[PDB]
Parts: sequence; structure tokens; C-alpha cells
Amino acid sequence: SMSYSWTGALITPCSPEEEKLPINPLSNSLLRYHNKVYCTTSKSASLRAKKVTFDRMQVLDAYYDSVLKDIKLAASKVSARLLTLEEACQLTPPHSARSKYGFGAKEVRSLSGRAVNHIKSVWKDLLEDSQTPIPTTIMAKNEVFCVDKKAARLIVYPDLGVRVCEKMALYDVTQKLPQAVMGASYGFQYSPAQRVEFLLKAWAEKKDPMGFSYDTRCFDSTVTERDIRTEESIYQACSLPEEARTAIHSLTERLYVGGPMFNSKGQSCGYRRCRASGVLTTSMGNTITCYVKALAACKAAGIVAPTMLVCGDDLVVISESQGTEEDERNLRAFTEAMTRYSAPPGDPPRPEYDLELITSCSSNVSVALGPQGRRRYYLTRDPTTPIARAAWETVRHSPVNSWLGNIIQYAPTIWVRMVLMTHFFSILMAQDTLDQNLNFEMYGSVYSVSPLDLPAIIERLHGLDAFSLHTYTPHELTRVASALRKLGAPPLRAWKSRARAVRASLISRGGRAAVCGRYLFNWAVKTKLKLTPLPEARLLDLSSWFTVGAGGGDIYHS
Repeated sequence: SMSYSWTGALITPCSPEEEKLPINPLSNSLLRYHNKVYCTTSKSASLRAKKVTFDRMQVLDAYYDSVLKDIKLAASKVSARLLTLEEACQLTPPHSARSKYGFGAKEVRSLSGRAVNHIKSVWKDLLEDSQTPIPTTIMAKNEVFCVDKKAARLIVYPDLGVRVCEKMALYDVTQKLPQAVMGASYGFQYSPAQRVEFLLKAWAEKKDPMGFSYDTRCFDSTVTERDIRTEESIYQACSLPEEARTAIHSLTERLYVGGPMFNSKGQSCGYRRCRASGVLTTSMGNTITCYVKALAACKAAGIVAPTMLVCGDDLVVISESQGTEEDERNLRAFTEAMTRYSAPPGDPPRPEYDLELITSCSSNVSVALGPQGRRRYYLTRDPTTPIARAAWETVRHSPVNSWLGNIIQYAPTIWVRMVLMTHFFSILMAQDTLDQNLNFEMYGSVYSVSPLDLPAIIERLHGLDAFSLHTYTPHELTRVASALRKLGAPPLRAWKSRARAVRASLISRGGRAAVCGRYLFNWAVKTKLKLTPLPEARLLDLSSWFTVGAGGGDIYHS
């Protein structure tokens, strides 16, 4: 019942790691307190290992049984197909960890003979062997944060050849199952604006709304072998081809329920009996399992008219308040139920009665005014981590960055518009690489776009309002100002001074650059420009852009 067992071998790096932000003028113009920005490395891997290693005691009840029964029935409405090898390969990100069998992501995406022939044998083996555990590699993730340090997160994943096979057997399922059994509660199907709409709607439909977010301590580690086998039974409730059923059972028994882990040096590192952090089913599995336990927990605790929003292990519940004292009582009961289901809390949940203060996936809804003086709602978050990461990525190029993802996801926020856009467009112009497509992650998934196409992307995802919001809330302004001073970054008024110059340079360039200048920086001048709908905004193939990401899991798009 232990999440992990260890041999004693260390979790090793695949190359030297840098832990402190370098002193560079480009990064320094964004933030001066470089000593506050750090990156997690292999050095803290042992501390993390101890944190995620514990015994899981799970006891289910009638409430859980009832919800699961309902879920399986809903799953029967799903029909899915096996993805072709070619389709599976095209979903592989270009910088995906290479195989130990002689090929990398490049050969996969290009369908090289070597890659194709190996993948084929892996598939055949899955069909004839449903027992032999599949080996995985454990590594310490390198992530950037601002002090006030975190231990590195651990990632466990199978060989490239197996990752392609997972797509063939389950990608189609990840695209339909969550919605089928969860409906509107499935978070990954929404763009930021849709998430906002959902939360506002849920809040408004309650006579006396109360919300709370539940933080499960090390969710992946709380997932039991039984939980994972239950996930498979839910997958099998779908209408699937026999060959897929065989592959899915094999992957479950040989990979998902657990298996041996090796470090980068090839040494046996340990054995896993919980969720693998780096498999295709990580997000979908966490989402469904979190949903089942939470819905059952709500019923057992007496939560009234709960409306849930589930994103992997992230959970937010908005319901009818039963009074302050009752609410706190019900939340404790909820926690007790979640705990019995093997999902104890990291930080005890507390009832919240102001929507702007409720955090879902580190984000929250806030309000501002549009060009006509009307209230407009949008999604935002504390900008500390995004700015710290933007600084690191300015001096250390990452094949898959996070800043472009933050700019897209939080385009209407005051921090993206005044700080990130100003900073990156200045650097891109200086580098003269404005039109170059860049890979970035969003919702744990990998995407690729050109910053020159940002205005079209933003208008399509957030609307023209995204270029004209003003009069943000005191909470938002205070939070952004505090983040900047904490990082030693220039204040917003200085970013405004800089933006005027960036805007002018962009416009001087004409073409798409000028469009970026006129639309993205209209806020920087007192004499505002018109700003009409962009034609290319309609020619955009966005709609399920987030659904196709199905959370994360080594998935790539365009």
C-alpha cells in the first residue's frame, strides 16, 4: 500500500543543472532581485521522494459506489477508435524525450523506418503480453520559482516507443470520455473566457453561494492500484474495438498501475504503485478519479447543490451556503470523506464568499471595464511565477517556453499587457525574430505559434475587449504591484513609459508588426485608436484548442 519503494539509487540529472538566475542585462531590465529566482534541480530530488512516499489507506462506501455506478453508465455513451500510427506520431512534440532504441521525436514525427518498425513491435508485444511490467525513467523536473525553496517535482515516464502506443490505444478516449461522464464540470475543455463564464454562472445560480478549492496532498501519490484499475473499468465501459480493449488492459496492468523505475544512469531506482506523472492518462485519470471521490464526498458531507470544476487534481466546488458554521462543518466532513477515499488534504479547505478570491488552477475571475464603460470579466492569477519564469527564459532559451503561453492565456490582464508584452516585443524586435514560430506549453500541453499572430489569436479567444480593458480592481492592482516590488521589477508606470517606445517601433515596421503595435499597445497612448475586428481572426481554427490538449501528456498541436 506504499506509493513507492526505493533501492537507494539516486535520482540523477541528464546534464548539469543551473539553480540560480544568471546576472544578465536583458533579464535585469525585467527584474533586479535575481537571487530570489531559482530553478529546482536533482539536488532536492531525495527530499521530494520522501514527501511523496507514504502508505495509502483507502476505504470506500455506498456514496462512492453510487457515483461510480453513474459514471460507468455515462461512459457507455462513448464510442472511440484506435488512432492510426501516423496520427499518433503527429501528436508527438518535436522535443519529446528520445528513445533508447535509436531514434528521437524527429524520427517519430517524420515516420522514419527505424521509429515505425520499433513502435510496431511494441504494439504487438502489448497485445500478446498483459503482465510484464514496463520500465520507466524517473527524473527531477527543472522548474523556476520565486523564493518565499520548493523541492523538485518528480516525473516518471515510459520509453518514447510506448508513449506512441498509448496514443494509438487511448488518445481518442481522452477526447471524449471526460466530457461524457462529467459534462460541464470537465475543466480542460474551456478556454480562459469560457472558464470565467462557467464560474460566474455557477456562482450566480446559487441563492447564497459558497465556494472552496480542495488541495490534495501529492495527488498522484494518493492514487491507488485499485483506483487505476477502476479507471480502466471506466475506459472499458466505452464502446471500443477489441484490439484497443486488449491494449488498454495491457497498458493498465504493465504501466499505469505501477512498475519499475530507473534513473538516467540505468540503475534500478525503485518501484511505483501509484499514478505515473508522465503517461498519456495522467490528466484524464486524475480528473475522473478526483471527480468520483469529490462527488461522493460532497454527498457524504451534505454539500448542497454542488457545482464542480475539475482539472486533473485541481478541484473547485461552488454550492449553496448553509451558514458560516454549517459550511465549516460540512467542509470538515468533506475532507474526512476525501481522506477515507485516499485523498487527504495538503492545506485544509476553507469556505470563501467572494468569487474573486477563489482560486482554480492557480487562477481566479476578476473584473474591469470595457471601452464602453461596461463591466467585463476575465481570468487572471498572481504574476510572480510567470514573471520569474519569463526572466529565466529571456536569458536561457527553452525549446518549450511558458511566457508565450502566459501571454495567450492571460492576454486581458494588466500584467501581461503592461509587462510581458512590452518586454518580449522589445526583445523580439531587437533579435529581429518577431515572425519566428515558438513552442510553448499551456494546460500542460505543447503548442506552436508566431507572436506576430497574437492579436488575431487574442481577439478570437478573448474578444476585442482584451485590447481595451481598464480600471482593474484594487485586489488585482495591489497584487501585481506587490509582485513587481518583490521581484525588484520596475513599477507599472515605468512599463507604460517603455511601452510607448515599443509601440512606436512596432508601428514603424508596418505589416503584421504594426498591427501588433496598434492593438496590443493601444493602452499605452492617451489618444486611443479605433480597433476593429481582425479578418484573420475568423480564419483561426480554434474551438477545441484546449480539449485536444486533454490536460498534458506529451501532446503537440500545429
